Amino acid sequence: RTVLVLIPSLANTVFLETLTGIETVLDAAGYQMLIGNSHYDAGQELQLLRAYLQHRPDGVLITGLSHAEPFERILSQHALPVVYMMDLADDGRCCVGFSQEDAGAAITRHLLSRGKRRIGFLGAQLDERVMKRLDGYRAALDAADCRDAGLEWLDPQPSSMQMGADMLDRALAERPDCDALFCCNDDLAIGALARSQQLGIAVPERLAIAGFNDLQPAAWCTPPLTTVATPRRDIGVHAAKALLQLIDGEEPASRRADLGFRLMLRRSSEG
Repeated sequence: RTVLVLIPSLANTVFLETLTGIETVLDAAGYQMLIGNSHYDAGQELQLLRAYLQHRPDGVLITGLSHAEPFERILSQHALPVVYMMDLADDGRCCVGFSQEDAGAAITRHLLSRGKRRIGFLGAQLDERVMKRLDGYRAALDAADCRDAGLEWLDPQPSSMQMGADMLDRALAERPDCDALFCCNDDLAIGALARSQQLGIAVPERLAIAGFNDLQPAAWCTPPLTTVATPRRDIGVHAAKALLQLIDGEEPASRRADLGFRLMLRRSSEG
């Protein structure tokens, strides 16, 4: 009857599409969805699994591949079926996701294609997927001999639009020559874009801006925001479908489902 879903955040909206997809599958099969919000903390992720034990979940949907030490032990000791989301494991674990790195290299290559050569990176939160995003951006820049530590900005606090505007201020003061920003999440990109307009900066002519995820507000910016559509809803759908089968001792369609991504190319980079 019940499945536990563990996600690192509610506020940033990234995983709302994902909850909605799971529910579509769980409701159709009569399961109840329980939600654990770990706030990107492995300690609380643990405390949530422990605490949610008393609810007798039949299976668990887990975000990400990195987890606290005893985490995996509890899952096996209780023989709990699990599907992992957002990433791709290379060790048998059942998972649905896509290549964070390919995504990051792809959006970066798009910026290069637009004639930009001093492309910065805006990082916030700094979880595992953000850094994979970073690896792609770096690998794209290395191929073009355009890499520069002076154009990467990684800040540990949680993302927000205010923070996107603040990071923009810092980047353009340090490096007024920066001609594009790839932001690790749309909230940051949205803030940096609104701030850039406020500062009278021509976008994309002087500065192109791209985000990540294609959260709802991205298409509805002025100018519309270039970003990477990640299949967050389809990840929840596929992850649920596959866990249900695992609960019924069956073989899911795939043990490692790469749903890819699309580049959403808009005026904020294409003019």
